[PDB]
Amino acid sequence: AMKLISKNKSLLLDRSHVMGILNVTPDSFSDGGQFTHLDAALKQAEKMVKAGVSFIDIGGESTRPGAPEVSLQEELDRVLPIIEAIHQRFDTWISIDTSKAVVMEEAVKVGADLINDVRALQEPNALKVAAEANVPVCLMHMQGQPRTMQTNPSYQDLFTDISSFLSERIDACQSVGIAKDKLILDPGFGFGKTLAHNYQLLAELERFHQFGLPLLAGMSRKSMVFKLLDVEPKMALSGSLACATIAAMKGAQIIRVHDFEQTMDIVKVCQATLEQSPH
Amino acid sequence: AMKLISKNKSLLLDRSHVMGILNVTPDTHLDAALKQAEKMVKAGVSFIDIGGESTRPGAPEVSLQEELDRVLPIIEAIHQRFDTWISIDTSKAVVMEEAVKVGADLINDVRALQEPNALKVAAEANVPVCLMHMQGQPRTMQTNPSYQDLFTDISSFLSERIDACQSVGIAKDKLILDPGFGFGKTLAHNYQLLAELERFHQFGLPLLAGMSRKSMVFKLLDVEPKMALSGSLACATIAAMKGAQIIRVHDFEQTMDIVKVCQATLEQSP
Repeated sequence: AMKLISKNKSLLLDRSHVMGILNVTPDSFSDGGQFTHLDAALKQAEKMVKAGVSFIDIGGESTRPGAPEVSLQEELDRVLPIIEAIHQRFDTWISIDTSKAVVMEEAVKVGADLINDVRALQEPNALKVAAEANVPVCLMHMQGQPRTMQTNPSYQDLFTDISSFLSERIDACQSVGIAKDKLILDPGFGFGKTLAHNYQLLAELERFHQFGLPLLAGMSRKSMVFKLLDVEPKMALSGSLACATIAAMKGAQIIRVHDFEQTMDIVKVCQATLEQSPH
Repeated sequence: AMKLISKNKSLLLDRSHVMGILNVTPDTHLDAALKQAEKMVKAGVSFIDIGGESTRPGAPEVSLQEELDRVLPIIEAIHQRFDTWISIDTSKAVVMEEAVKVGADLINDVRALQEPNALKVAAEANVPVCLMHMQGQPRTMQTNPSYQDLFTDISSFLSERIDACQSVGIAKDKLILDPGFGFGKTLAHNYQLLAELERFHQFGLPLLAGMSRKSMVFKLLDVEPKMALSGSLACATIAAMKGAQIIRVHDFEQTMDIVKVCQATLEQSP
């Protein structure tokens, strides 16, 4: 089984690890960095640590659609104090969820261990900053148009576009000194895909181990769950747990979720099943 | 994909169907049980399983009259209001007979019709029957003592039961196989059974998987059975991905969501 290394920290990926989403959007009575904002984040982080979460994914994207805008400084004011406080208190890995080179750079400086980038280090300066940061990076593939199977166009060709993407990104990473063992692959559930396409990606998720990188599956509360079930994203827990269970049975090494206490239970069930499975 | 027939009723087992466990023991009032049954119907549950004596190990032993008084009123009230299949969870021939008379559509028998008069009553009832295999002693693999031989005992049991059923006029297409999660198995044995559950389709019967809130979940997680929802949903998901046609559960609303997700994933497996 692969070992993931971030400077002095190491994680053996011999099982599915849970990454808990800690969004640090303040409530409507708080500002980033204020006492109540940091307290609320730290209490959530402590619950994640107690539950056995392996990564805390800190993201400064606004989840408040009624807030008009968020300045870069405000985003830094919301992520940097929380990262600093967690880093000083817990050994748990911290992920910074960003595509912005400036946020990557500043976040690693105060203790982030991993960069989770839905733009796969393609923003200006992001590749250079990730190389200097010397931490692992999750690269997400954001497919453009769907591409059907020639032999049965009811289904997708899941591999042509990501193969080209990955070979180019691994080459780019190598060119700035980021070795392939620092990379994690997120195949990119969501982002405009149909329900069929998303569930085909899940159905075939184990085939993505062929690229030789650990897999991150992020399905939690996404439209592939709540539109299938015709519910609001807040009613989507059970469906999200089923997606997490199927991904864990297919060996996804990192499962990125909102509902981390419940997901810790399902990866334990999956690991017990895998331990009693033949080969 | 098989078709299950109970007299006038029919179900096509081309996907995972949910059977909801209806609580009618003090382990409660009649209108609460009917309201729970109505919630099951609205959620899309295919079978309502009614039992007046629990089959959990260590459960109280219930008199015959008490078992009848627990199940007959709720079966009648559901049958009057809904077309949903009712299962009677019993090993007693007298309960089987009286339950079908007031509306039960399926017999779920942990003792696989081995109790006195059960086989003849099931035949006269002319309804499908879930037969559970209850292995009394583990059997390890002859070449690997760390793992179980999952098939020798159930194969011998099923051939005997299928032949006994045929002798009283119960055809194979009436039979459902429950491989018997729980019932004193170790954690390893229970999870190997789950890990290999798709191998049990070889016997040509629809499978019933019932793992909900059992010790294989709450003792694995080291939690109280009341905290076993998420783990039970994972078990249900694994069983549904392995094609179990009937999944028997307490948390029926959540399990309908997981079987929908499983069905969508199975539909996209090219």
